[PDB]
Amino acid sequence: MMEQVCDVFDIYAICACCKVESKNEGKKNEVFNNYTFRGLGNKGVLPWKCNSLDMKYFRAVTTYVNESKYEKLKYKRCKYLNKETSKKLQNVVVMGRTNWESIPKKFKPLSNRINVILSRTLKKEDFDEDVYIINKVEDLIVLLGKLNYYKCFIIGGSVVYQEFLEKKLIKKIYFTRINSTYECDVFFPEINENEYQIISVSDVYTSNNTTLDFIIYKKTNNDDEEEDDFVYFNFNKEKEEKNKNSIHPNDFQIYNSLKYKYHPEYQYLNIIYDIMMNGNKQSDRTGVGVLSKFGYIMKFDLSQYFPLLTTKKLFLRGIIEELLWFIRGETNGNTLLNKNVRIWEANGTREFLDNRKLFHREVNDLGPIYGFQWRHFGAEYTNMYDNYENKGVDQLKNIINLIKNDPTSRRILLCAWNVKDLDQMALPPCHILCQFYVFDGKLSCIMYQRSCDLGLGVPFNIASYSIFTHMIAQVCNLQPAQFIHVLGNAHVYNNHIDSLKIQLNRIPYPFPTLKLNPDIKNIEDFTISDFTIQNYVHHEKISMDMAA
Amino acid sequence: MMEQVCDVFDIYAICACCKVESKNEGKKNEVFNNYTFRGLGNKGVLPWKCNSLDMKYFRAVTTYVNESKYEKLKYKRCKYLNKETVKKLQNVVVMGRTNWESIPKKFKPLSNRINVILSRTLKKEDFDEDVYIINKVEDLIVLLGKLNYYKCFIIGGSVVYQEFLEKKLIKKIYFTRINSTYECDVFFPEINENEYQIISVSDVYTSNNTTLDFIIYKKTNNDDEEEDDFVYFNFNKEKEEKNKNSIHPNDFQIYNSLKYKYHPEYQYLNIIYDIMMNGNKQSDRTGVGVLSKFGYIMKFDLSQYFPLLTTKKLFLRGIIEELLWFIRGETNGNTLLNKNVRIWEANGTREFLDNRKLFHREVNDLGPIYGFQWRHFGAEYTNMYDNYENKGVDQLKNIINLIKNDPTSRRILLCAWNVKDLDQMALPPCHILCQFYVFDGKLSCIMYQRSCDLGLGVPFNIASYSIFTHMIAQVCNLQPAQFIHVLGNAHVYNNHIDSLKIQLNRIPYPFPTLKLNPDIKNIEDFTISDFTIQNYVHHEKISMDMAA
Ligand SMILES: NC(=O)C1=CN([C@@H]2O[C@H](COP(=O)(O)OP(=O)(O)OC[C@H]3O[C@@H](n4cnc5c(N)ncnc54)[C@H](OP(=O)(O)O)[C@@H]3O)[C@@H](O)[C@H]2O)C=CC1
Ligand SMILES: NC(=O)C1=CN([C@@H]2O[C@H](COP(=O)(O)OP(=O)(O)OC[C@H]3O[C@@H](n4cnc5c(N)ncnc54)[C@H](OP(=O)(O)O)[C@@H]3O)[C@@H](O)[C@H]2O)C=CC1
Ligand SMILES: COc1cc(Cc2cnc(N)nc2N)cc(OC)c1OC
Ligand SMILES: COc1cc(Cc2cnc(N)nc2N)cc(OC)c1OC
Ligand SMILES: O=c1ccn([C@H]2C[C@H](O)[C@@H](COP(=O)(O)O)O2)c(=O)[nH]1
Ligand SMILES: O=c1ccn([C@H]2C[C@H](O)[C@@H](COP(=O)(O)O)O2)c(=O)[nH]1
Repeated sequence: MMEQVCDVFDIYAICACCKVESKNEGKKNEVFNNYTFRGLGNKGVLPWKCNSLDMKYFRAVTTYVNESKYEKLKYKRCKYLNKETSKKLQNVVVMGRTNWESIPKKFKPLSNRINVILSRTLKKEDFDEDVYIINKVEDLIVLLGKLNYYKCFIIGGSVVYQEFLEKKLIKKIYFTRINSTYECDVFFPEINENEYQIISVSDVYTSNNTTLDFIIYKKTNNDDEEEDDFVYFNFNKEKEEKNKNSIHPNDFQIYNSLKYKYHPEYQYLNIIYDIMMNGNKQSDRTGVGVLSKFGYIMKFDLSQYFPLLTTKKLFLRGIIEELLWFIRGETNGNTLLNKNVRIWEANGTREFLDNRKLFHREVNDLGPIYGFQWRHFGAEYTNMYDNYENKGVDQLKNIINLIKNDPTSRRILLCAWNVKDLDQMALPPCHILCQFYVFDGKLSCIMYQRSCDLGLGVPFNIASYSIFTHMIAQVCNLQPAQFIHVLGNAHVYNNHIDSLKIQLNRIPYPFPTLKLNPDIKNIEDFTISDFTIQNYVHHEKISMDMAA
Repeated sequence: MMEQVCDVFDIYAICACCKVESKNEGKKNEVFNNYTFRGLGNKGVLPWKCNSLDMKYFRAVTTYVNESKYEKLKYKRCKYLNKETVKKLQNVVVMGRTNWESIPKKFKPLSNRINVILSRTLKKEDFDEDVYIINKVEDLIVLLGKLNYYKCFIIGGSVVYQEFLEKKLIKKIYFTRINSTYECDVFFPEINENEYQIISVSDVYTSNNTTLDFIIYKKTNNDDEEEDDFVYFNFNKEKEEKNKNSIHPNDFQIYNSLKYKYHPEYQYLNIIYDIMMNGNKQSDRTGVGVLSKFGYIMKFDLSQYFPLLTTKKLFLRGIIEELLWFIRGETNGNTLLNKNVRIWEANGTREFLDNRKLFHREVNDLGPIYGFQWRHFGAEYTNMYDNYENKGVDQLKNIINLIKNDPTSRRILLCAWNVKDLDQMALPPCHILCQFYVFDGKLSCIMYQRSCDLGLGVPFNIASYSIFTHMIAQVCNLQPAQFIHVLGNAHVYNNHIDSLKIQLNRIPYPFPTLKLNPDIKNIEDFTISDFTIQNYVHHEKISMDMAA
């Protein structure tokens, strides 16, 4: 409706923001929000000196025009200033003198753009380079009114942002989240949850030893016969989504208001959306009640990020201890309970072993599960205390030796589904197999999962099998490529829906990175201390069962 | 500069065509083309009588209008026709008199459509109904230049379709391929490969005991600041696909010209494309050589069709014989060789077994492969001839019991990959496992394939596990729903590229159906003659190695 100057003159802002090096007062119990990324500068330069990929983005966003689109904009513009009217078409960039003087010399003036400097102290006079000056903010709307520009971009710094934001002159913010912590003296202003709303989250990337992503904030309110062919080919599609009334999508205003959902966490989130909306109502094993669907695939680029969900808090100590426990060959539930890892406690009780008909199994003797099948597949299992040295097939050695000696084998599979020993296990494995693939000094891993609890379980599963990939890759002197997660029976407990709905409306943060201690070169030689998650920025912990 | 009458007045053709009961004298092996589908009428009615879904398509297309797109169409019609001006908007349908009389009284005149009838024999006075009688094709274009209408549909019959193409007054043909054979007396005119081309192929469907799909012929030749965010987001891609120049897109002229590739065969065809364009070049030692990628999922709706590739010829006797062999628990190659099925011949050789270090293994004794594992997993393998009675886990009987008695179990897997036995097998299994899923008395099957020969092996693999799905579904008194194919290591052999390029440019035919003998109530009691593929319409056989 009507039109503010921001809409009319197509004036956007572009920035790139750090986390700040505060003296945290014995509180690794840290809360994170949109204001977490503000850091703009330090001693008159960027706090990270150079981020090569952001520098690529910033250029491509400021140096892009479509001539085609210009016609419409020249109308709506000229008709409003009430004055109705070869080089090339170009974008404007607006910068504070301080920012101008903090840009290196080689970049000045910014190629194929219309460089403008807001300054009161200096004037066209003082600048030995091809520019325009101005000494107030109203003076820019004027320079815009006259010139041949496709879009105008506010490229900082803080002072210039704060005032342009105050008088709501900016239509969108193209905002780079640099997901590391540096020293900062200057800061981006507290963006107003009311006035501006994220509408788009890019992919996550690694550049110069840090992950980063690109989001878009939007200002608040208040062939054609080939398109018909689409409608005809969609003629048999059911009228509305099956559990529409049942889940009520109008609740996910934010999830649905996003245009571009290119953050990899959306791979998980969209499966949760898909199941809630089109999932089959099933009720048994307990009468507990699930929405279920069959056969999904998620791919994470471990070279660019560690995919630890950011739409809730996750803890990995337990997940890692469990991984190290499989690797040692162990089936002894006590080892994990002494480290207060209680993943397997429920499946070791006398009651649970008795329902599972294992009347002759010691409590917490989980039987021939992951660890035993990894290092001794085929061996007759006895009890958790037996050393099975040299008995059965050590698949874990075998697949590590296949990667090193025969990277191009298509038989690098690690299988926990021993059909002979299923009934002897406390619980047959949810995680059926990993298969590996080596290209050009790079390791990908497929994990097939028969049964996927999506609100409690798969989030941990992603992390486990991502960590395991790294461990394998390092041990075989390879770079990790993709973790590919194949979901079989994929289900949401009805108990989880209220919490997953809260979750779906949270905008993921840039993912963290995993640092393995590089000295560890045998799969058996990892210690809990060898693992570090770095720069994990996350929303509040969610109880998935909202019970009390 | 000419503007076409068919573009200006938006004149379209819609039809439904079956195969003709033509005298196929010594043609049991017969050649198939787009004219295989040409049957329109028999004795003044449709050769198939009712097809519910053809009817639902026809109604949707011939009624559907869009008001926004009228303002432009009126402007264009007025311009061409000299004019300028400016209740509920409709399409015109144009039938011949025989067609009109062929249509049941309960459908006439056609709802929410302007009905035009061509006739000399009959004048306006011989009708009671709300229709326009015209007596020549020129009187239509007169009437179209007077009326408000969205689009004009020629709905037959044969004489009407004929003259409208004689005069190139048809912009596109919406053609329903009814994949069944019927007595016909009236035929659609042979479409001229030069004047018209297929730009779109829909999903395949089952209705009234036939498969059918929808194809579109086209006449041949002679906030958008939110479309800007899309370009910003794709700022970091390559200038090419890895081996783009290596293969050349301009070779897939037909494949790339199609707009909507909604036929399920494209799931297979599109993976071939993705591997050819983005595949990694690898060597299986000694320089055998492949393009590989990792982790793809295809899904086929067995309730709607049987997915036997139609873009080359496939025989299924061998494949069914192999599967019966598996089910009996056999490991004996000779049983197949005596049935003239050579699938396992190469793998059963003295040279081949000796190369797998199986020096104590009789010729054509393939050892503990699928058959042995499905019925005896865990038993120590002796030889081909040992009846391994009540030994190992019979996981086939176990999964058939889970399905009929615990249908919501997430533990209904059938595993071939017995790690103990791998080195004793002629070949580790390519097909790792099947998982099943029951909902609302319908059965779906995932199978995970570690190594996938896209040109030669996969087409047969899709058939094998699609038939197995039907077999299990029947024996457990369920409907077949989905066969879901999870590709691990997906590779095209360099030998296969020339042939696949040919296959990629062939347009699929509607898939055939599969009928099982309904009497068989145990998985053990199936025989070759209990299996019949109805209506396999396919392109010429292709040899993938064009070698000599
Ligand atoms: N990562 C990022 O996105 C960005 C990083 N930066 C960081 O920003 C820092 C500098 O920013 P900051 O110190 O806030 O300064 P600014 O770049 O915002 O410039 C401030 C100066 O601009 C002039 N000015 C501001 N408002 C007006 C006005 N309304 N009319 C006229 N002149 C005006 C004045 O200069 P004068 O007194 O001469 O008139 C003022 O002192 C650098 O260290 C750099 O690292 C900079 C841009 C973006
Ligand atoms: N499967 C499908 O998509 C379709 C099926 N059909 C089937 O096709 C059959 C009918 O086909 P067909 O026999 O070719 O009949 P048509 O529907 O083509 O009717 C032909 C008759 O229409 C009139 N007519 C046609 N063109 C003209 C013209 N230019 N000027 C004046 N009158 C004209 C004449 O009727 P008159 O004798 O009164 O002068 C002519 O004999 C039926 O069996 C029907 O079931 C029909 C439509 C489509
Ligand atoms: C092109 O070089 C620079 C650009 C910027 C501004 C800037 C940089 N990145 C992003 N995303 N937005 C911005 N507004 C700031 C700079 O340092 C102060 C630069 O020099 C290193
Ligand atoms: C809606 O009823 C009928 C429609 C048609 C024409 C027709 C039907 N289907 C398609 N795909 N194209 C057509 N032109 C033909 C008919 O029978 C001769 C009908 O009566 C059942
Ligand atoms: O890592 C794990 C372990 C367990 N589960 C869940 C999936 C199912 O909800 C349940 C397995 O029970 P069955 O599928 O065997 O019935 O545990 C997971 O999602 N991830
Ligand atoms: O039903 C079958 C049998 C074999 N293969 C192919 C896949 C590989 O090209 C090859 C097996 O090679 P390895 O995976 O054993 O390395 O056989 C199939 O695609 N389908």
